[PDB]
Amino acid sequence: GLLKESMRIKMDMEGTVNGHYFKCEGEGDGNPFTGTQSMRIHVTEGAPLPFAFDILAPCCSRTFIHHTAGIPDFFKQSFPEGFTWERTTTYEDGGILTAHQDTSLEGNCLIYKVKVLGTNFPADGPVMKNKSEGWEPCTEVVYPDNGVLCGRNVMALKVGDRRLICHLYSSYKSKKAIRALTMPGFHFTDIRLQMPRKKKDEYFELYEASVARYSDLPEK
Amino acid sequence: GLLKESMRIKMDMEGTVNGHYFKCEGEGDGNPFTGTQSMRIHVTEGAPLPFAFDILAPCCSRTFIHHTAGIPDFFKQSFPEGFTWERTTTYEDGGILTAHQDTSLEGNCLIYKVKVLGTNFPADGPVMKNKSEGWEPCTEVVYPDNGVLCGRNVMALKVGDRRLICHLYSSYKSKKAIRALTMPGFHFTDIRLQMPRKKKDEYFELYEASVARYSDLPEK
Repeated sequence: GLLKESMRIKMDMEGTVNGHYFKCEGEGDGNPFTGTQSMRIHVTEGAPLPFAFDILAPCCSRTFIHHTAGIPDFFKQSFPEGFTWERTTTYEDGGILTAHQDTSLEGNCLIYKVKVLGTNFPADGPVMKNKSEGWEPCTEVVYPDNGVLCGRNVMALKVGDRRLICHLYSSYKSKKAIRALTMPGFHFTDIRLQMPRKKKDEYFELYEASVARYSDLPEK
Repeated sequence: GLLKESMRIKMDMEGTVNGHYFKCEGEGDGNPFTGTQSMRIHVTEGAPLPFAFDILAPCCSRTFIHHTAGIPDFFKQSFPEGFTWERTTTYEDGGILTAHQDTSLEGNCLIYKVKVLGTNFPADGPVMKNKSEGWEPCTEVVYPDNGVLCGRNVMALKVGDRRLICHLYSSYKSKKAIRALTMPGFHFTDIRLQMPRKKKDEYFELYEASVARYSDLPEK
């Protein structure tokens, strides 16, 4: 009963991408049980961003996943203690984006602290030339490994009619004692991450919906 | 028109995995419109296989995909000329499996010719020790690129309670004229590949169901 149908989100992000330093602050809200959320991000240092904020959008919220079919919820179970995650995203045109994140809960507010390091994005690519148009929907593969939740994802950055593919390797670690938590089995998480509004490469708005589920295909 | 509700399948596979040569013959049948199929495979040379046949199972059929939501069917459009596919699968414990396949149609029978080269599989791993228990269901990301259909997939080989992740990079190329074909947009393909029976590392039976679809998540 620690989580409410309306939760606040506060986020602080610090990072360097291809040598450009930046800091971001985010305020957001969402319904963790229907799995929907939104966030407003202001780049407070390093604006205007000289690269596509799309690559930072997936670093900006796992408590807001609608879990179906009785799949245990690693993230909601982790409270009040909270959790962390770490991720590396490899872009097929060379870029690498790694991030570490800490998620805590105070009252009605989820608190996110994010560190980001991105390297080797091609200077002529859509990320550094800031020519991307958001992400396709995606489906993460999620599975346990000795109390750590592992994630594997294929995402597609929209560049006109073309798609730049990247590969996400994630680990989610609970701060709760492993014995007080029931790990899920192998499953999938549909995610649709959208950026409805952006301004001056400094203000961004994100919306996300997520659903944890099993395969829709029947087992013969 | 050219495809029937019941199609037969003949498959010839030749390959070398970690230096072990093998030859396989397969006979199968399925419904291409409901997207279901089964196949009996006999290793006619190199039996018993000293490695898990699971890694060869995805090389053994894209005509049998149920396409929903009006998604154009690249593979069914490609006939009578047929199509090819190329794939490399990288396993997270080092193994690499490359394959090339030719799909043609004669009367009511689909004819597959498969070439396989696998390298760098760890001698102590579940593949070479033949300790795997089939595949989890998966969801391929499928998208167009100048008349070629590109696929990216994350698959999970079951080894007891642990999962060995591999990454599939696929290209599907039609033998039909580029102008004579309607390319699909970005979409997903759910696949469940199962091995109901196996015998002496020499006889294998596969069942597969496939569905092409869009994300179930509404776009806000």
